[PDB]
Amino acid sequence: GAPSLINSEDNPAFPQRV
Repeated sequence: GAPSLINSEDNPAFPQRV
């Protein structure tokens, strides 16, 4: 849910951190 190096939201387009 927040822009990040860590894509722990598993967004398929833009890396987003949970």
